Amino acid sequence: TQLMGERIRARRKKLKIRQAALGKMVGVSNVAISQWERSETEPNGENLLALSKALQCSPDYLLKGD
Amino acid sequence: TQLMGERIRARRKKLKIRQAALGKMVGVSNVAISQWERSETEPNGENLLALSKALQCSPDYLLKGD
DNA sequence: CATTTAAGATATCTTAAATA
DNA sequence: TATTTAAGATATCTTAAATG
Repeated sequence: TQLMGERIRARRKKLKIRQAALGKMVGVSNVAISQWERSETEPNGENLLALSKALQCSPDYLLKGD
Repeated sequence: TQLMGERIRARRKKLKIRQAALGKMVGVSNVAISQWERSETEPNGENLLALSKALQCSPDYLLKGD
């Protein structure tokens, strides 16, 4: 029952960086990162790809795990 | 420069399928496909990944090309 | 100080009508 | 009849305020 938001936060925690720092890498605000982690919203196409690169994983892993 | 929508339409033409057929494959309406092709909107995260699979290419190719 | 909540503008969809 | 346009619901973002 793992949500994409939980995978996003776990990968950020692995990097040990703040939401604002991850936001800067992706091109969005720290608030957008927070909304994605809490599963309030999901990243759009371009942001999902940028986020996957910053977190060093595939977009599929974030979307549905593995 | 070439827009993502143009790469989407060209790729669809290659597979020889109608917009409605691609929509069924991705899980959206034929109108959504029309909007992406004309650059009226861009696919969201889940939809871009499903679209890349239906068109047999990477999300990166659709987004930025070569 | 990092994050979440609040308020608000634009983006992304759906269905019905219009167009080629 | 394939695709585009129009209207409208709601998702995805923004910056400021509040909370931990």
